[PDB]
Amino acid sequence: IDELTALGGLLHDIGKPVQRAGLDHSTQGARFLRDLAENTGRAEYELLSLFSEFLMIRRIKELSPERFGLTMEDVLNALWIVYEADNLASSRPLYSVFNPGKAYPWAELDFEKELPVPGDVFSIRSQDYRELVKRLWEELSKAKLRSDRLLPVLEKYLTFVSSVTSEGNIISLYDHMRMTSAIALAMLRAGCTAEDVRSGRCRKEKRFLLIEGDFSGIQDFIYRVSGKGTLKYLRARSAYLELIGWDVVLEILSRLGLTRANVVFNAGGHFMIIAQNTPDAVKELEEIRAKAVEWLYREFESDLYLAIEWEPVSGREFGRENLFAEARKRLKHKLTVRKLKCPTCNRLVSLGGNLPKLLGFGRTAKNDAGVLVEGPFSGFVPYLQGGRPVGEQILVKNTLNPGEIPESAQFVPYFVADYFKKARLGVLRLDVDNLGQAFTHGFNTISRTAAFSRMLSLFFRQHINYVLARPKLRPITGDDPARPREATIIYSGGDDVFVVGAWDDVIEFGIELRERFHEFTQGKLTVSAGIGMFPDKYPISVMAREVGDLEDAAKSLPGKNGVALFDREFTFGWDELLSKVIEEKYAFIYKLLELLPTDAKQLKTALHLYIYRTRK
Ligand SMILES: Nc1ncnc2c1ncn2[C@H]1C[C@H](O)[C@@H](COP(=O)(O)OP(=O)(O)OP(=O)(O)O)O1
Ligand SMILES: Nc1ncnc2c1ncn2[C@H]1C[C@H](O)[C@@H](COP(=O)(O)OP(=O)(O)OP(=O)(O)O)O1
Ligand SMILES: [Mg+2]
Repeated sequence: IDELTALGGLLHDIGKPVQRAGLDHSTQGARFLRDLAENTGRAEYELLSLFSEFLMIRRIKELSPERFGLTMEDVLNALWIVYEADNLASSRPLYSVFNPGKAYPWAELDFEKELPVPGDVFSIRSQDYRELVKRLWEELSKAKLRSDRLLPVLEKYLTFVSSVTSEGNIISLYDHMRMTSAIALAMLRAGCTAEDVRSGRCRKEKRFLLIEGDFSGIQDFIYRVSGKGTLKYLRARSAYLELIGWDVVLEILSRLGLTRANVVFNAGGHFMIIAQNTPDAVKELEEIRAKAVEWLYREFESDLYLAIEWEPVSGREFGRENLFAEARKRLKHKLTVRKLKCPTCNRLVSLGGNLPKLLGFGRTAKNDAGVLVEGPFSGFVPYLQGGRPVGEQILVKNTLNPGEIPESAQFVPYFVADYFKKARLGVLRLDVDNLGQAFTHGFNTISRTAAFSRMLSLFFRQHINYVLARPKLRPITGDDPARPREATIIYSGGDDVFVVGAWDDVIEFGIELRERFHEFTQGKLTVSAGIGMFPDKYPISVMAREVGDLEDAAKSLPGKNGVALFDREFTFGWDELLSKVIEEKYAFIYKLLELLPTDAKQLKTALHLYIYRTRK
């Protein structure tokens, strides 16, 4: 009955593409799960097809729910739980979060290295929905009937499919189904019966927890070593953090009996989970929140803290009736007051050169052989581009197919940008401006939040890799031979980016990337950046701190929309740098400096640029 509800909410809308291909959605999607049921040899799909189908009690009859382990009682419970989980989560396209008059063509979420590139209103033919169903069906046929494996098939085919073919629909059908699923699996963990649902009690009783966790002291976790620490360490030190993070999230999910579908987003080392508000959950988090802080202390004392708060909410606090934004307000407040009170250094060195051949990590007991690096509750075991995955959960890298992974192993797909090139260093720090304001008052429901939250991570977990290996702007470096950015990434996640490389590509790249960010957000968000330049061997910690000081400069600017490149206090706009510093003004220049306002600034730097393009 838990799984039934997991996949039930997951598959309730499955016939949208099936009706939108001409094979309602409740009548079509159901044949689909019956066809698939009588075409693979698992009737489970036959019983699940009923969630789409919704006479009732005699269609639950015709199928004999007890051939699994399911009382006709249990089955009606999940049919209503899921019904209203669909209502809580609240030949056309899926419009964009940012611009609601541009829209994309249904593309796949794992074909071509890309899946964006939308355009003015193009409304989708049946032929399109017919090759989609051609796939989905195959991957449905070959998948295990279990969330961890069913989620990424839906993620894969339905990301760029509209959950309701209303116009300006920002919510993809995959963010609908997950939320529907997230919410169902928790009602059920929160003991809603059909009696409660009908009475509208899963809609005013505060039956859910909105669990939220957010890391602090990351800057001082990731950046704190001196000479001892190559790019091989900084990357795996950054990787170990995601792993701490995953280890908290997967443990929360272990112990509250949930799915990855409940993970609204987990971006930046900041996470949101939807959960049953019960007292054995609250008393189960208290023990995660407490065990994991104890552990982050004993192993880093105060350098790294993870604050986890939770705020019980009602079903109508997923939507607006502005109630979601409020719950998040008290939870962000709650969250805020929750902070302010060498063998690892070496296990991470092995990792940073394994990193180029790594395909995942198995997640196991800390006392399990293979373990390279341990998190609060679990050990991790690098799954290598040679060997065989080895965990109860396997955090698989950059891809939504499990492939050569064992069954008894929750497939956990996780995206990370790692472009990396296999007289100074060029260091970028970039952070999307005021973004935690866009999330409260632009997205003020739980699905839009997940919707929006998922495109950002996409941009910083994937798209960013493509400006690195497919760069266009090059006014300093020059077009010449089509070559990628001479760079590595240390972190690209949340809304924060830290890239090292060739002094010049980095300057161009913060720009080109801000550029994409500009297009990809259609002007709707901004980024400020530090860029600094450094000799060779220097306290990474100090390259952090100084480039941080630059962005802090760029950030203390009014309107917050530029870069503070030159360590000097003379920042410019993304296209004030490009238009006037570079496209206009950029021994004689050497003496110019020794001699001694909007233009004097843009001249000041242009010369600094000119210089830097030539020394040696
Ligand atoms: N996994 C990672 N690997 C490498 N660098 C990271 C990683 N995650 C985050 N960062 C960076 C990007 C963010 O700007 C920064 C967040 O800083 P943090 O140490 O949390 O203090 P802060 O002053 O920015 O605010 P707060 O402590 O309240 O979150 O850490
Ligand atoms: N991929 C994502 N999904 C969901 N939320 C995200 C994502 N990335 C970032 N966030 C949210 C969570 C954080 O509270 C916030 C981080 O933004 P950050 O740049 O640190 O501060 P801010 O943008 O809110 O204001 P400012 O940058 O001006 O201090 O954005
Ligand atoms: Mg940030």
